[PDB]
Amino acid sequence: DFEEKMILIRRTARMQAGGRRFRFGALVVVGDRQGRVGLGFGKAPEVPLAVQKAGYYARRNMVEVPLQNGTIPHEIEVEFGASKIVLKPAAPGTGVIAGAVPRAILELAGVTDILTKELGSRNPINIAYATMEALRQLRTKADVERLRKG
RNA sequence: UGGAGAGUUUGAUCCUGGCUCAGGGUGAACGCUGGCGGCGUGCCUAAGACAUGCAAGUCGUGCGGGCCGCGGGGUU
Ligand SMILES: [K+]
Ligand SMILES: [K+]
Ligand SMILES: [Mg+2]
Ligand SMILES: [Mg+2]
Ligand SMILES: [Mg+2]
Ligand SMILES: [Mg+2]
Ligand SMILES: [Mg+2]
Ligand SMILES: [Mg+2]
Ligand SMILES: [Mg+2]
Ligand SMILES: [Mg+2]
Ligand SMILES: [Mg+2]
Ligand SMILES: [Mg+2]
Ligand SMILES: [Mg+2]
Ligand SMILES: [Mg+2]
Ligand SMILES: [Mg+2]
Ligand SMILES: [Mg+2]
Ligand SMILES: [Mg+2]
Ligand SMILES: [Mg+2]
Ligand SMILES: [Mg+2]
Ligand SMILES: [Mg+2]
Ligand SMILES: [Mg+2]
Ligand SMILES: [Mg+2]
Repeated sequence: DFEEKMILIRRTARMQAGGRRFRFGALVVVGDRQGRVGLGFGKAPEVPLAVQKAGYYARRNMVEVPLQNGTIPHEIEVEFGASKIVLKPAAPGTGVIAGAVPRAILELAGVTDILTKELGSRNPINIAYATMEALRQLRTKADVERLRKG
């Protein structure tokens, strides 16, 4: 019912009297490939707990994507921190052309053909957040004419 | 009908930032190896120096001759 894929898993370290102590963080995307996505970043002393916590947080933070024949309705451009994401719709038969993070996020959203570009900072966390905000700032023609009813 | 990034400054982080890699290309060369054919291509350097052969001539339907040879005439 819900597909789950991890973006990256890292081990951070805090200093304490005696040495360094490690804590694992993990990004996880969840999607039904029908138009709903979810991104989560979980931290835990061990890797499996971090993955499970990231899955929970991802399922808690969902985004409804307005797919239009497997692609996006309009080109977007989002700056999250120093990381820029550029999305652009593509005709079918093109495929998803993106970095690892945006490819995973868009594939779990149900996108089949899209053109992307990462600019500025290539940080996977910030790129993921920028892609999520990009999918969140998507508007359909129905939404546009709904905002201009008056 | 068109756009993917990654490694690397830190104990860990974010940023700035350079370096490097994955791609495509060549009138290429070098190493190891090397079976066939078709089509292309082959002094990028000394516009340095060149043996040798060929590469620009052709018209007797423009004209008069030389040399070699033959035939027929004027003459017993
Ligand atoms: K901003
Ligand atoms: K690192
Ligand atoms: Mg929406
Ligand atoms: Mg900025
Ligand atoms: Mg940069
Ligand atoms: Mg177009
Ligand atoms: Mg068109
Ligand atoms: Mg860099
Ligand atoms: Mg320093
Ligand atoms: Mg170090
Ligand atoms: Mg420090
Ligand atoms: Mg190359
Ligand atoms: Mg190459
Ligand atoms: Mg040989
Ligand atoms: Mg050879
Ligand atoms: Mg040949
Ligand atoms: Mg030849
Ligand atoms: Mg030359
Ligand atoms: Mg050249
Ligand atoms: Mg004439
Ligand atoms: Mg003569
Ligand atoms: Mg005679």
